[PDB]
Amino acid sequence: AKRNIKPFDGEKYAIWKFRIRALLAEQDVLKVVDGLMPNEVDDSWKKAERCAKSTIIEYLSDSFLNFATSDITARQILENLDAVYERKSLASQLALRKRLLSLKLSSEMSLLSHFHIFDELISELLAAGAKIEEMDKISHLLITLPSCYDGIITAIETLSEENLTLAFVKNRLLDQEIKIKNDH
Amino acid sequence: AKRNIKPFDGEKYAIWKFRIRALLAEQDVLKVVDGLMPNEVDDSWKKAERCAKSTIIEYLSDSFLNFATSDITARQILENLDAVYERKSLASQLALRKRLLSLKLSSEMSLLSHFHIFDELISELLAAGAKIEEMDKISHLLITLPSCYDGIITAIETLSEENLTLAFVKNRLLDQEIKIKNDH
Amino acid sequence: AKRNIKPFDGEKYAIWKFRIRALLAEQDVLKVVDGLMPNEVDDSWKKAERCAKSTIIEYLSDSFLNFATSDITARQILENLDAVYERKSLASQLALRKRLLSLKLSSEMSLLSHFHIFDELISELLAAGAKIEEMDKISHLLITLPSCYDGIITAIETLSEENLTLAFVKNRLLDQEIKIKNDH
Amino acid sequence: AKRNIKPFDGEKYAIWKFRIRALLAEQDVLKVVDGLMPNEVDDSWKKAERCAKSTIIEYLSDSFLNFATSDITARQILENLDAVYERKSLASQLALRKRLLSLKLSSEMSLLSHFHIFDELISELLAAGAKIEEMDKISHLLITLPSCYDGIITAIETLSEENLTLAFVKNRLLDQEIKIKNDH
Amino acid sequence: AKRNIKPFDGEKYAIWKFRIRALLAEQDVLKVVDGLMPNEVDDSWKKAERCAKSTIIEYLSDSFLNFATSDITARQILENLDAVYERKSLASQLALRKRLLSLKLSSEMSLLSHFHIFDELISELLAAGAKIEEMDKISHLLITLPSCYDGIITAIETLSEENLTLAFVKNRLLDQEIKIKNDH
Amino acid sequence: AKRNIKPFDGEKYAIWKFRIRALLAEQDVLKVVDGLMPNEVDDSWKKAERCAKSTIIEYLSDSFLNFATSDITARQILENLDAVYERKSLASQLALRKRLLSLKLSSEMSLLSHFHIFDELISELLAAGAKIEEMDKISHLLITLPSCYDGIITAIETLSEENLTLAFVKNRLLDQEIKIKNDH
Amino acid sequence: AKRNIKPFDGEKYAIWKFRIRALLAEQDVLKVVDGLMPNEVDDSWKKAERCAKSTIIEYLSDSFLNFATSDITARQILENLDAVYERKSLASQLALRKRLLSLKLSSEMSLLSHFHIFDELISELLAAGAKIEEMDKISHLLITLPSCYDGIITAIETLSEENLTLAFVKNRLLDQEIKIKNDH
Amino acid sequence: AKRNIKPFDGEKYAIWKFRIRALLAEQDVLKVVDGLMPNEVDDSWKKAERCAKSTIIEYLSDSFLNFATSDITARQILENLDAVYERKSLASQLALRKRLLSLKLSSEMSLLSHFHIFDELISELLAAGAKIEEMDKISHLLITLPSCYDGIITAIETLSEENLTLAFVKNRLLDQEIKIKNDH
Amino acid sequence: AKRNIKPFDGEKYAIWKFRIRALLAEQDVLKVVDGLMPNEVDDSWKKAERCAKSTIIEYLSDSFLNFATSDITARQILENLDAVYERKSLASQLALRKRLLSLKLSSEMSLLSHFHIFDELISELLAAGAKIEEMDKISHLLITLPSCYDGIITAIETLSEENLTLAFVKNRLLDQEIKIKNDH
Repeated sequence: AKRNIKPFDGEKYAIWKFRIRALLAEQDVLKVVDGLMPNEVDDSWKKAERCAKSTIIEYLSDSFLNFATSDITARQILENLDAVYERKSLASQLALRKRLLSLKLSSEMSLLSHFHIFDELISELLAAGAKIEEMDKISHLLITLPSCYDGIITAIETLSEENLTLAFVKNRLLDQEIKIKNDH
Repeated sequence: AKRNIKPFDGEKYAIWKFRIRALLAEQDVLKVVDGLMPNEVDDSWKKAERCAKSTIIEYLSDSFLNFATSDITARQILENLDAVYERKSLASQLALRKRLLSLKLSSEMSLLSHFHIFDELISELLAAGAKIEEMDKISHLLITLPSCYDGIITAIETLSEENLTLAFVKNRLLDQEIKIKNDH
Repeated sequence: AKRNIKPFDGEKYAIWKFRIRALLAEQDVLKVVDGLMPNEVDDSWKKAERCAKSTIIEYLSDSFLNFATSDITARQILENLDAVYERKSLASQLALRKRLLSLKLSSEMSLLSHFHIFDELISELLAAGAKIEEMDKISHLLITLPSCYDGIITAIETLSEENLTLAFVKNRLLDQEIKIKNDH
Repeated sequence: AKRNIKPFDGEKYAIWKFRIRALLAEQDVLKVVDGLMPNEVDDSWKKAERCAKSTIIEYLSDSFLNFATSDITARQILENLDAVYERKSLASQLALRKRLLSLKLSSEMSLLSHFHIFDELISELLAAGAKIEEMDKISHLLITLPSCYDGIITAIETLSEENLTLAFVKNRLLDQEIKIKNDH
Repeated sequence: AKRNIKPFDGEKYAIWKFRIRALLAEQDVLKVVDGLMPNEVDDSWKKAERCAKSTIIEYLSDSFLNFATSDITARQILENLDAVYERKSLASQLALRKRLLSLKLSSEMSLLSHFHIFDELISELLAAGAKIEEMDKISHLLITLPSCYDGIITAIETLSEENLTLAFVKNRLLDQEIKIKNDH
Repeated sequence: AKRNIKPFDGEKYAIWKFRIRALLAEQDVLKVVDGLMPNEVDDSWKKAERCAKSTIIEYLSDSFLNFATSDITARQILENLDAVYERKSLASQLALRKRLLSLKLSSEMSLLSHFHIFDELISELLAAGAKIEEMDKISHLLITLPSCYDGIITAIETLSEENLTLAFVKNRLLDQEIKIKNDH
Repeated sequence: AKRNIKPFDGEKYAIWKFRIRALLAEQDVLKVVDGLMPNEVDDSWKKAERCAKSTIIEYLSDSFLNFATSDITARQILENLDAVYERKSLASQLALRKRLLSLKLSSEMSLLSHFHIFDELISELLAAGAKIEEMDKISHLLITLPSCYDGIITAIETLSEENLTLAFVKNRLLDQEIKIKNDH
Repeated sequence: AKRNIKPFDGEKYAIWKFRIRALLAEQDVLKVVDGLMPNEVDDSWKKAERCAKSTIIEYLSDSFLNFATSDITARQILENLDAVYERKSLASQLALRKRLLSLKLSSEMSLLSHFHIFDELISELLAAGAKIEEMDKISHLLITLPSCYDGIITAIETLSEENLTLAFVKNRLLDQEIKIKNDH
Repeated sequence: AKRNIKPFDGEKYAIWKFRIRALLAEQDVLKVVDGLMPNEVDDSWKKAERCAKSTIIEYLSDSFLNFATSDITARQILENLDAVYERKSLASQLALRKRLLSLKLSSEMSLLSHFHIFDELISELLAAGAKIEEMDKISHLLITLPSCYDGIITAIETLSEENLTLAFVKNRLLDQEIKIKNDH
């Protein structure tokens, strides 16, 4: 169907799963993976069962084709992929925290790009089962900033006391950014 | 309409066969390849045979169309392809096992390529008629790894208690590989 | 009576408040601070209030006597001190999260002192109302460990995340510490 | 009873007087100094008077008992001590203003001890009779700080007036100087 | 009551716990920690619990007050301190035994300091969960002394054993040190 | 009871006597020293006698115990100490006057210590039996000041001698002094 | 209550025992040590036993706290300390005698301190079960004197041995002392 | 009660005995030491004896406990101490008189210290079996002065020898000292 | 019949008298010397008088035979011998003990001679009336030994705690000094 779905090669599994779910819902097939099992099978509940399986097999890389083996239903294929990939794994959380602590701003990349990278990494870490509160997100973001971003954040903690949100600090940081570039 | 199935060109026959089988099952046609030959043949079987033959011919390379030039049903076409490119040879099995047990991971060559090599070898073993169980596959993969991974090998073989699978072990080895690369 | 209570010089307000409350409860005087103000006052209540206020003034450093110059009962003194200090500003919480995420094991310091520091860090972060799951504590404790702990970390990561408690992790880490000191 | 009150040595009269008053209130003796003279004096009143006199003499330095040599009540001793160390002398107020404005922080100096110096200057200046409010106090404290604090001082002076208290700004300066010594 | 108990700050937990238990026994409060939780909403029981908690907090250093910040029973605090400072780990016992077997003695350091070192090692080995009797204690001690003490170690070991105490051996060795001091 | 009273070592008898008298008054014992001996003695009077004698002996230096070795009451002990150390002597007070007329303020030493020296000198001169009026004290204070005070010394004498008290002139001298250091 | 008692650390057990006994008798507690065990125990006897045990534990050093680990009363602890430290043994008294023979008088130290030291030595020797006749004390005194006392020792040895008490020889030696110090 | 008494270390026994005697007099206990033994002894006598023994023991240094270890009343303890430390021997008196006859005034040392010196000299002479009245003390003082006092010594000798007192002659000598200091 | 009694020669008279009295009692004749003179003399009495006179004559030396030449009864002879030697001290025990304590082993002089000398010295000490116990004799013999015997000394005091006599310790010392003379 839609060719925008990159074949699943074991990376960014949540993105591939969301794309597959959206495409299945597009053809009125998503009900198979998350629905109610009828006590007896019907013709309507006979096509979507295998249509979803064929769709999943279509958008899978060659190595991962073993997840079906022509005997596992489409729901259970995704269930197995979930049990192997979207698992709350402590190793993934440690790796994500280690890489998060390594984020440093460089003059050769834009501030918005760094915001996007931070947001995606935070979302991935949240997917790893760990719980992060908004203030913890902000603190993780701030330690990445360089020394030039000193006065702005100090004013942030001193003045703001209740509007302390990731969106607000992002807005303040980006608004401050132009004053550095023209200053060099 | 599933264009992700690369037409067969004499290489990687198992994946092509699996994709073909999935597509055939999608269109309510695989029943004529797996099952029996009912004495009362009617339109339900004739149309299925015609659709299967058309799909096989379309998804085969022009040079490989010789396998279905004559009036041969899809079942015998698949039988011939199995007999020609999935030949059961015990000597081939022994040679494959000798080469697999001698496989080792080189420093300059990444874990993904080693995994692909192991996957193609195990696919050849299964094609050669050798019956290999998944824990045997896990053992074969772990014995061809350097000493730097010894710790995770011991941890997986002893501390892990759930039902081991190839993908899970591959994920853990990938995590160890990236951790080592950060270390080195 | 109890002479171990350091007079409040403006730091560790919770500790000083807890010690003062314990001392007042020892002489059965904490009832005035905590219990409701009786509609009719008697000699016992007046004596208890006088003794409580006297103890508060006695164990307060000279720079903070201003909190007691106003003719107010010990209840108002403690309430004012709570309003001034029993609150976590944005700066305090961000510094807490920074020092947690920037925590590292020094060479000379053993696991006992490091674990004590980590525990008090969590407690004072918990004192700010920041809910933290045991997984987050385990991850924070693992990231601050040096590179010589890699094997035990990898072993721990393979456990099921149903019995993973902080205490078991600390025990295994101390066991690894014994061997590391042996291997030096 | 309490031995925490250092004997009055001509310096920091306000703290000594406040602690003596608190101690007298502890033993229910402060009524002699503050309460009106009863028309009829009983055993209880004379006992309280002699106890107060003994307590004040005990916590007074030897050279300062010339005030008490005349057989007069402790109330008059406190009154005369107030008259001779708490006087409305304008020249003193001007000189202390001049020294307070010239209170630039030194590098080899701790902000807690700087706060103590400022607090003692303010207390003795109020003893000199010049009334200073909390706004004037915070302005005086902020003008003493070096230029490295300019960001937080600007931020806090942009804050609303109602929540501006000396303790609050002291906490903010402590929090920011934590970063200052961190950032070196 | 008893002042001799040094507040606990993470060193020699056994002595502190023993003295704390003795102090609780003085006030007849050991029933709270040692009883089979005879909870019968008794006011005497509540008073004993409060007194035990107050005494435990009293002789705890400010760093470790987090162990009793929560509203947990005195037995709860004691068992927490036990679990964190007396860990039944076999590797620690083995390392301690290896150190003991290679203790020996210095060339200038006097018998009292060696006795303190041996006592500390034995105490922490008992805290480690190793069952050791006084005969084993003496045997371990006697095998660390130089050749100048052979005459006394042989003499004491040929003794009829039965009722002999470690302190008696210490007294004999102190007398032997006094005697040998006059010559060397 | 009160341990602030320096043991009497033959120097500065008056303040030591005052402290002893105050301590006796606190325990309701001074009635022995000053109150008339009752015609009939009772247990309470004897207890007060013994307590006074013991207190006086306690707060005396060892060299001076001879004054109480004789079986005499506390009143007799104090009378003997008075007759020996506060005796009214002519040559003594002439020497005291000569020293006062030779008293000059040193540059390093501030008016507070100068005022204390003058006060104690005048007090012991009065004890010597030389009647001195307030204006005489004022003249002595004015004539013992350096040349930098000339403006204030000439100014103060112009005032009418009807309300010129020592406190007023001392306060004015301090107010002038704070200007004097300012011009240095 | 009395904090002058040095905690017992293995030196001079007799003073520690005497001080502990005196303190126990002071609080009306020594009856549990010397008085017979009552057939029935009341709350008073239990409280006295606990107080005695706690007091003994308080004045015991950390190294010797092992003497009271077991559930034993004050009597058992005291008798164990006696059996280990005041046992009447040959080695105990032999060292005492050897030091006594080495108690030579020093030039700077007068015979009062010498006699006191010798008296303490004899007392502790008697505590060691070495019954010493008064003449033996006298002889041990004389052998410790320098050549300047030859005349007096020759005089004393000629004296008849029926009423020769140590006090008489002490007085004669003191007279000889004063005569010698005259002749210098 | 009285805690200024330095524990007896073997020196200045007169002061220690006097202070102990005064303290016993405070508690109505001195009647045991000085009063005769009643034919029948009641509970009050037993309490007084016990308190006297306890007070004497507790103000004794550790080295001197042997003087009270035996079952001897406080009277026996004091008698033994007096015998061992104040012996009524003629040779002591003769040596003391020679020194006392040669006690001149050093120029650098004032009359107060010399009077003190003569005081303990005459006190120790009185301790021994010497009978000296006030007149011999006066004569000894007058022969122990330098040539500058010749006028006052001649004048004081001319006065009638019935109203002369030590205080009077000391006062005149002090006045003469005051006069002489002005002349040198 | 008892020829074990040394004839009296003017020394050790008390021993001779005691042995004579014991012998006379053994012969049922002591009633003559001790019992009262009967009013009428019987053949038994005169026979006893003759026997006692002859016995005493037998155990007198020739030089002292003059005491029995006169026609006097045995009672008169014994009374005269008492009047001449009943109370006289045998020798100066003081110098004897001083010699004993000053005894020291010399290298050339063999251990047998030292044992002999110590033996007779203890012999006069006992004979002159001084009471010495076995332990005291052992201590005296040990303290006069060099440092080369220390090992056997420790062995004796440790092992032989209940089996100690002069004979056994002397035997062990001889056994040890054999080897010691071998090791020189």
